[PDB]
Amino acid sequence: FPRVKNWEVGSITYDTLSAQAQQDGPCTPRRCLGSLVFPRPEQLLSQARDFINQYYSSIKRSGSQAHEQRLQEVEAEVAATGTYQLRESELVFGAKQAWRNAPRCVGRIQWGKLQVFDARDCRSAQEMFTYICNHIKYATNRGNLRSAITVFPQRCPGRGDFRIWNSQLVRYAGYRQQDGSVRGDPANVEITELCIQHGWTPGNGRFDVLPLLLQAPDEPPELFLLPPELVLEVPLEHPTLEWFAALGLRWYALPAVSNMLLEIGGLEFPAAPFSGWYMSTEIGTRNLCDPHRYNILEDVAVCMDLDTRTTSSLWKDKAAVEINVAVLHSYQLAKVTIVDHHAATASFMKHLENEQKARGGCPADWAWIVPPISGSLTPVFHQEMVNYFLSPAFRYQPDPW
Amino acid sequence: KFPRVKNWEVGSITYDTLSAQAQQDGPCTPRRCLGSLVFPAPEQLLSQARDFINQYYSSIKRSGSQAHEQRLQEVEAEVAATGTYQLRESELVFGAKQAWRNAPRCVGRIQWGKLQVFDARDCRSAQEMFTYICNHIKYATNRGNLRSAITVFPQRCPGRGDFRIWNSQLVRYAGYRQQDGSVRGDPANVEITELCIQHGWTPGNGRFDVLPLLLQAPDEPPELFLLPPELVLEVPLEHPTLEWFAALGLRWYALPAVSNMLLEIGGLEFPAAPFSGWYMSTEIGTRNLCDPHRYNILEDVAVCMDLDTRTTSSLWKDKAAVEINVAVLHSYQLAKVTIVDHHAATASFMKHLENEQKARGGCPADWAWIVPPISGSLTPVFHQEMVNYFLSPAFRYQPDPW
Ligand code: HEM
Ligand code: HEM
Ligand SMILES: Cc1cc(N)nc(CCc2cc(CCCN(C)C)c(F)c(F)c2F)c1
Ligand SMILES: Cc1cc(N)nc(CCc2cc(CCCN(C)C)c(F)c(F)c2F)c1
Ligand SMILES: C[C@H](O)[C@H](O)[C@H]1CNc2nc(N)[nH]c(=O)c2N1
Ligand SMILES: C[C@H](O)[C@H](O)[C@H]1CNc2nc(N)[nH]c(=O)c2N1
Ligand SMILES: [Cl-]
Ligand SMILES: [Cl-]
Ligand SMILES: [Gd]
Ligand SMILES: [Gd]
Ligand SMILES: [Zn+2]
Repeated sequence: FPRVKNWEVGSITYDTLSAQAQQDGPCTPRRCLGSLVFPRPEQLLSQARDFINQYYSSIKRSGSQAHEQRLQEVEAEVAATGTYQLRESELVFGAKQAWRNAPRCVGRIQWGKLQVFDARDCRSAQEMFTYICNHIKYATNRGNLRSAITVFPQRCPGRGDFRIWNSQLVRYAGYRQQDGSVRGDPANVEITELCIQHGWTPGNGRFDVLPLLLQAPDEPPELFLLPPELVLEVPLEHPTLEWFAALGLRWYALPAVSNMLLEIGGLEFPAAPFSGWYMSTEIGTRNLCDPHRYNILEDVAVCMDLDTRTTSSLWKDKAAVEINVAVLHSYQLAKVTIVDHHAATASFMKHLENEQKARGGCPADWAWIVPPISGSLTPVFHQEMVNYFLSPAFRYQPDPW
Repeated sequence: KFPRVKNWEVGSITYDTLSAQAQQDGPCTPRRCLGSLVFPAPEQLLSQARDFINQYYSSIKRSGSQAHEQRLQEVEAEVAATGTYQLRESELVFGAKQAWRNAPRCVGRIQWGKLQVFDARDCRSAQEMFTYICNHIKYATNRGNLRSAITVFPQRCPGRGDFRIWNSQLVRYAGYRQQDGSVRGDPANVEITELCIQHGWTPGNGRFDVLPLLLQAPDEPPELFLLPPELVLEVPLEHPTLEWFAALGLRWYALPAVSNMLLEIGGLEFPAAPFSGWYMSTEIGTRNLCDPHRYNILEDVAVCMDLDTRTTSSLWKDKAAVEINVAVLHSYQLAKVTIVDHHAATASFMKHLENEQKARGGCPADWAWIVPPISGSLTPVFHQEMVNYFLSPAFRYQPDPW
């Protein structure tokens, strides 16, 4: 049982929940690989059994009546069919657990408040689009964002999978050049040239919302144009830097991850988009200032008349703070839900305290919980953390092409 | 099967083959990663010794030579006759540099080859220890043009207690427990402050009172030594445009000299071997001054800046911290005392990683310690996957001698 210390307060806890760690991680006694982004059949019944036990534990209902009853049914279902179906309440329970188990998510204080749309009877990419359109409408909610997941049919042998080829439901185009440089978002150059390959008339803008490439089983993807009124965006302005608006920056309201695989009780859902609301550093620090993303830092510094000729002026740090200010200001003025990294980390510390008493610990990935600016100014920096894998879970998966 | 490592800013991919040589074991398992935790027999002495001797003879292009096997035999024979062995002077220099080179938590390692090694393994007493330490401070400080150095005191050996420096650094500010339970001065130094008083030091009552040294010779109580004031170079903190900042009365010292770590070379242990370089500005401006459990000045500065401190979304904390770090950089430059900002230091560390990939096939690095505590993703090391592991020679933590 690893001892874990908080260095701001001096308090000590023990992560006994780590003792239940499932699939192995990438680290060994000889070397730590914790900073890497991607870590390098009656088994279905062992995973389903454990998940069923998880479910009845939470509702205080282990070891009586409906517990064993549900245990025999999954056995019989897998015996007769090779797989099984989750009850709607279990699907709801599994989706919230997978979020609760996500070591890289700093917003898990919200994990109990999640709206689950059950799309396991979807039949075509046409239907997907209507589902995705329903999700976006619900989650966006005129700017009062609501956490939501839409769960499409599970993987089954013999047939292809449902897949959303985009990494997010809302992404901006990345247009290559005669000279290699990119207009738009460099992170989406690949899917941009895919969408263009499947017939999408490209734009000429820095912030063109890409179409969706949606894949029903055993069929090639189909392009769908997202209804422009369904995509809520926020023009970025600064509260006092009048010229900031003239930079023409914008970002969208809804962060909806559409390329991760949801795994519950041994079942796999390769199409299960989930959405919450943004922490402001995600937009203002990573999306806008990463060198391989929009890389706007020096343009803002020039406008601020900062001395970009010496690193020790801290011009980078100054421009970054004002970009993050512009993001928070713009989203608040638009009445679109957003949370700053100070508020989010303080709530995560509360979440850790809750999870200590509820489960004996919390899987947390320090490198991803600590925000990309002002790290040691937040309480999570001074909190030791233990990282490990539990099921239900959101897993990474290969791109479908 | 060597770890593949990606840089996400550029797209580069390398393989850390050096990691396959990790001489000891860390805290992680395939079950769980503990990377974020702060604190993670003749035959076995011989095999450590043999490995270090192999390293040294490789470095001087004498691998497998007459002199190489001769040294191996000399060490085998001394361990059999005495239980231990003595390093040659050139082996100690090589081993101290390698220990720095191998330190996973040091972002300053582009400098590792430029290290001045003072051999004090002949030191006899705590009074001689104090004289060696004073000369280290004088050489390293160099009137503000700082020079990296280490002074190596006698090794742990059978029959005798250890040399120990009780202070965690050679220069440290007292922390006076008080009665709100509050601390005046540096809260990190409350324990050592109380030990100094208990050992005859007449305390002060300021926030920046330089501590005396508590020096321990083999099998003796520690002995208290005051640092000659003209050896301790300090920098008053001012801000280039916020003129009220000087009235805070803040100061920091020029020389970061870690004095409580253990230096291990070929199985030999040097419990006393203080080493010093020069500061990265975030160490002072962000950690020492802004940590809630250190001087904790952030809110006071933000109030003086007229920032709105009743809402987090004003980013008042971020804005005050940036100006504190500016103050440190400006003040050390004004004083002509070496200091490196977090952008230049992380840029130089990336070149070190590239140098090391060609030289050794990798580089042990602790991502959480390498990425600066402010502006993390604005520096190139944020975007660089790293592999953490333990090579020897090495600097190691050791328990406090009390
Ligand atoms: C509601 C407010 C939420 C906030 C403030 C939030 C915040 C964050 C942040 C900042 C990250 C870091 C990822 C990055 O840097 O790109 C993250 C990761 C993650 N979040 Fe959340 N999130 C929220 C909702 C959700 C929901 C509703 C789910 C799932 C049901 C979820 C699942 C995840 C997962 C799986 C990751 C890991 C991403 C990856 O490894 O690629 N989050 N979250
Ligand atoms: C010359 C310029 C140097 C710079 C800019 C530098 C920078 C740093 C920084 C920023 C840290 C993080 C520690 C903290 O946050 O408190 C560190 C750690 C460390 N440095 Fe360096 N350093 C330098 C010289 C040296 C030298 C000369 C040595 C040894 C000969 C050394 C060995 C170490 C070790 C062992 C650690 C780990 C300390 C610990 O974990 O307690 N450094 N360094
Ligand atoms: C629901 C949600 C709310 C929120 N507030 N934030 C996120 C963040 C997810 C995310 C994860 C990653 C990691 C890799 C991505 N996949 C394609 C490999 C990103 F890079 C990224 F930009 C990104 F937004 C999700
Ligand atoms: C030569 C050198 C140059 C430089 N630029 N920086 C350092 C910083 C070392 C350091 C390490 C730690 C880790 C904890 C171990 N200690 C408690 C025994 C500190 F806490 C600390 F304050 C501290 F300065 C050293
Ligand atoms: C190389 C490094 O692991 C990589 O840049 C990680 C670091 N921490 C992160 N943390 C978050 N939240 N998101 C990220 O994309 C990353 N990237
Ligand atoms: C708990 C956490 O590991 C701790 O605060 C670490 C994180 N990274 C650090 N990095 C550096 N350079 N110095 C530190 O003291 C720490 N502290
Ligand atoms: Cl994003
Ligand atoms: Cl320090
Ligand atoms: Gd102007
Ligand atoms: Gd002024
Ligand atoms: Zn690890």
